Amino acid sequence: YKGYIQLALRTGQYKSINVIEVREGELLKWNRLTEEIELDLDNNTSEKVVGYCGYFQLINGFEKTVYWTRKEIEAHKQKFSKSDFGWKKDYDAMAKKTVLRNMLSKWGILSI
Amino acid sequence: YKGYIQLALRTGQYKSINVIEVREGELLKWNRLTEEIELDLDNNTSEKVVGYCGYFQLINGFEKTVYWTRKEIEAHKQKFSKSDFGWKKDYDAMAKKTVLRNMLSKWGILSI
Amino acid sequence: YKGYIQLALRTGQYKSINVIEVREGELLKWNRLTEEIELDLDNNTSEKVVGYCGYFQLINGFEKTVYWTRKEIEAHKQKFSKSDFGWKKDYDAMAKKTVLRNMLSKWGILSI
Amino acid sequence: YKGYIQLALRTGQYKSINVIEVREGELLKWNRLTEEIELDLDNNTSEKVVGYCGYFQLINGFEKTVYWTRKEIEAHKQKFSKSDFGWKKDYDAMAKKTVLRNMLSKWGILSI
Amino acid sequence: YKGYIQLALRTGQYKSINVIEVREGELLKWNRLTEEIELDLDNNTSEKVVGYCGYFQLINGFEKTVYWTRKEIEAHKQKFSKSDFGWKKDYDAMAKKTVLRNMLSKWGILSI
Amino acid sequence: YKGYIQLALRTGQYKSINVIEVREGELLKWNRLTEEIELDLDNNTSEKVVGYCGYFQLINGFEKTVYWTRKEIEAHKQKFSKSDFGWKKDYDAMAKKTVLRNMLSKWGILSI
Amino acid sequence: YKGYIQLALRTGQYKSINVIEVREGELLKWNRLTEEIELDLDNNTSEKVVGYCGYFQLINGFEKTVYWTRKEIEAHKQKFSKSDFGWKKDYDAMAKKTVLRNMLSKWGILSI
Amino acid sequence: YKGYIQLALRTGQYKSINVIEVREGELLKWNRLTEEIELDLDNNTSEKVVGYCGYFQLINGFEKTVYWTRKEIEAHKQKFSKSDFGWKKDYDAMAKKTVLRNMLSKWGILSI
Repeated sequence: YKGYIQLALRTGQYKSINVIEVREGELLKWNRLTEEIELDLDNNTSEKVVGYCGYFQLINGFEKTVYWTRKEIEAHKQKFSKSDFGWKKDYDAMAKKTVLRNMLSKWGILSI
Repeated sequence: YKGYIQLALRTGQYKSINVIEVREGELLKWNRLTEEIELDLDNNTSEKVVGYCGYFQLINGFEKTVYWTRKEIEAHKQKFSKSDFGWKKDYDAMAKKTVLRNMLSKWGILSI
Repeated sequence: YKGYIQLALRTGQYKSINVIEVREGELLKWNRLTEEIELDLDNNTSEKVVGYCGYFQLINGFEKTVYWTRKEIEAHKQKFSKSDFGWKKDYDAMAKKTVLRNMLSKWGILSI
Repeated sequence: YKGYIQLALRTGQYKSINVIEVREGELLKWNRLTEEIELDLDNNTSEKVVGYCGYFQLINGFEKTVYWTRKEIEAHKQKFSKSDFGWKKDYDAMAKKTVLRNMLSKWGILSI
Repeated sequence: YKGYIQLALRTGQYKSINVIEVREGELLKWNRLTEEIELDLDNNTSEKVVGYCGYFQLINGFEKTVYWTRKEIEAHKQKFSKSDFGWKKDYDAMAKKTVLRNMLSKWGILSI
Repeated sequence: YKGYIQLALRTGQYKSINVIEVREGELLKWNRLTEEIELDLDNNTSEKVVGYCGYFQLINGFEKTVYWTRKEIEAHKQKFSKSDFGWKKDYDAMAKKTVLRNMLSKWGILSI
Repeated sequence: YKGYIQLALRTGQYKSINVIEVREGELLKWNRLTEEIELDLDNNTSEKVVGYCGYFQLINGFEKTVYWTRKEIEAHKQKFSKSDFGWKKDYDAMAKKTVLRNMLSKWGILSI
Repeated sequence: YKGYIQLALRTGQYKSINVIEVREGELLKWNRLTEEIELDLDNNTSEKVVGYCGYFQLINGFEKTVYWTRKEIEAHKQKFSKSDFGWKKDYDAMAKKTVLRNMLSKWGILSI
């Protein structure tokens, strides 16, 4: 993936990129059609995360939002992944790296 | 198709683009004349997709919606497609790429 | 025609445009004076198209409907068209492109 | 005339406009006082047109009907028109353009 | 007068308006008290007009009829009009415009 | 008075209204009790008017007739009117407007 | 009283109503039993009114006549009326309005 | 009683109805068998009424006369009436209303 981030930095036409995790009872409602999402901070009771989100905006004003839950990531690990040694040590880091690599791959522009 | 996406990004006058899949018992009703579509989320029982949809809106306020079902895609694969090795591995990805290439081709503006 | 679509997009005062085909036993009744048309979906028995229709609405609320049958298109191809190589490969695409070019030409506004 | 259509489109308070030709044995009866007209379709025997008609309705519900025959148009061409090169090539297009320009002129509202 | 027509259109509570000319041997009998008028079409021999008429009906069902002859118009031109350059070019158009302006003025409702 | 006519039009329950002038040797006999009046047209010799009349009929069949002569109008101008600049320019128009305002006032129904 | 006239108009079953004043030396003889009254016009010498009369006839043929003199009206003003500011300005209008209100009240039919 | 008058008006087959009071030294002679009554007007000296009378005639020519004196009305008030507050304010109005109600009741035809 580090090659993908290297190419993204060498491209030099992006403005901002961010990936975060949304924990139980944090957001209000998400739309899968118009990409409408709203979130309220410091109002929560649990300590277990429920999903992941990512926001990427370019210098020309174009923006993109992606949101995933546990069902898709478990389906992906059970049909594509073939390693399990790192899954016991941590649960989120490899999920984040997969999210980044896919979002950079199928939408992101690459330059050499 | 990646050339088409490259040209679309280099054009730099679009605002948002999205392509999704609509699964059984998700939308309410679709109009083929006025492009009127409404969808209700998290209310569904099955696990088999039934159609595909796409929404593309420009920076000037112009928007366009496209919706396809299985009949048109199977007709297209039986009259135009000549390869079948990838159809057994996955069923949706190539359908999505065909949808994108056609929608970019016959409506989308291109620049060099 | 692609120049006409390019000029239409560069104009930037339209709201929605659509062109479709009406197949046998689909619509109910059409008025050629008040442009009154009503259509009932998923109630049909045949597989042969009978006409073409187009709806174009602007951002100011103005709308326009056009509907053509096979008689006018065959008269047009027999008095104006001088090529026949593409007519055997497909039957509808060039009819649609002629409909678009005429409707953009004699009503549509153009800007440079 | 194209300037008149441009001003009409830039006005942005109209709803629908249409101009057609009525051919022999098509309509039933026309009233010149109350603007009462009724027409029956697909019941005709000849192939020679006999008159022209136009219907224009605004967004506020106001509507207007105009109907002309060959006598008025021949009187107009013999007292006002000074050119004849285009009359041999076609017979109806310039009659339609005169109908549009007059109806837009003496009733239609114009804005700058 | 065009200002009067502009105000009438901007009012937006009228239904139909018409002004015509009645030529010799066209109508049957007219009543100046109950506004009873009846006319028979395509039964006439002369080619010289004898009077003018106007019918104006609102959206609420109210209707009004006005009919004038040559005596009143010649009295009006000889006591009020002060120009004669346009009278030789045409005879009816200015009579019609005076009829419209008076009927809009003394009965018609105006809004700003 | 124009406000009175505006209110009358906005009321929307009237059927017909008319005000005319009766000139010397025109009517036959008038009744002030049963409102019986009969008039014969195109049989007259003089050119000086002698009285004014008005007929107003509603949509429910109710009708009303009013007839005035010069004595009442001269008494009214000498006891109520305080202006004389317009009396020399014309003699009938202000008499008609007074007739309309009084008849609308003391019988006519008003709505807001 | 205007409410009484409003209710009378909204009733919509009357045919004609009239109230007049009879001046000295105008009528011939009046009967208080059979309501027989006869009057001769344009034969009079004085200029002082002596009484008031009213005729009201329905659509079904029923008619009613009422006639009053100065004695009854002065008795009524001295036993019922409590205001005198308007009596000096005019003498007849309030007498007429009292006649109308009483005749509408004790005979007239009212509807809501 | 107003209900009785309402029903009488809704019946719509009457022609004339009248009720009056006969004062001392007014009539000549009355017959209780053949209903023969004759009265001479404007020949009287007193100012105290002595009786009441009523005449009612239909559209078919049928007529009826009723005449009452003070003896019958005082007998009726002393055997039937149970209220006395209104008798001091006026003496005749309630007598008239009783006459009307009885005459409408025992002879008059009623319809619903």
